[PDB]
Amino acid sequence: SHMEEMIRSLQQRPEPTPEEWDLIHIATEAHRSTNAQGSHWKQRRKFLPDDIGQSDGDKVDLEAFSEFTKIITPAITRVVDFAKKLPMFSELPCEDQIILLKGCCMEIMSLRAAVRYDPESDTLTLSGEMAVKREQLKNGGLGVVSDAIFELGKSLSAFNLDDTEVALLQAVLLMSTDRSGLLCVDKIEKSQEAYLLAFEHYVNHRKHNIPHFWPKLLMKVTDLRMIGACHASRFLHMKVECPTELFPPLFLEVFED
Ligand SMILES: CC(C)c1cc(Oc2c(Cl)cc(-n3nc(N)c(=O)[nH]c3=O)cc2Cl)n[nH]c1=O
Repeated sequence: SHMEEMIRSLQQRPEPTPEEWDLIHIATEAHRSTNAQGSHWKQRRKFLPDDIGQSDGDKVDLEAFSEFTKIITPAITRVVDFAKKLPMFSELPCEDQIILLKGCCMEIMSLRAAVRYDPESDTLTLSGEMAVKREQLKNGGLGVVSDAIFELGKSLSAFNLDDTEVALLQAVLLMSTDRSGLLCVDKIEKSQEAYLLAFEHYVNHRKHNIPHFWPKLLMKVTDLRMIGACHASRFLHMKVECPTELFPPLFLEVFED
């Protein structure tokens, strides 16, 4: 950290262009509208009871699993609905839309839960409705991914992210070419770079009193990708241990193969 304050004073921190403010407002309203309770979630959230996810070495609590899979079909649907509201997504072929959602769905869901972290109760709130402790989400299926989402939630309290920063982060996660099978690779790659640049410029506009904010927020993309990859491993475990009848059709569609 030699000459850090001057180097910081010397960086170019451009605001968003008129064309970038189009993406930002559209994305922000796509997020807000598909995060319905997002205004009033803290005021009217039901805590999942203390007996539900309580206490071999890695068996799933089916009562807790059942409570999560009851709400998950709307949760997945909120993500699909978010993607549909972005212009560069809806134009894509059907096979690409599927691949992009299969890749990012848990990444987005986890981000949304983590921004609803409450330091007071040590709880995440899921889909604006269901407040859960770490132990409950762990034993209900997620295992170590529970610990990872909570650790992300705690670390994002400092970042004071608004609806726009969350929205653009979701858009960056959605428009990744890291998945196999995509036809329209260039149109997606070009869309991501447009969101990334718009996002950096909005972060410049916000002026957080936090050193290296933008690099630090980019490290959270890696955290979310690790959540997504690790969840794929847990979903196999869930499919082995939990009865099939507890998996909704949309849940199976998004996370199999
Ligand atoms: C245990 C297992 C069945 C499981 C649980 C699980 O829990 C969550 C759920 Cl049901 C929903 C969200 N979520 N989704 C949104 N679209 C949203 O706006 N807000 C939000 O909180 C997040 C999480 Cl972590 N996710 N995947 C899983 O496989």
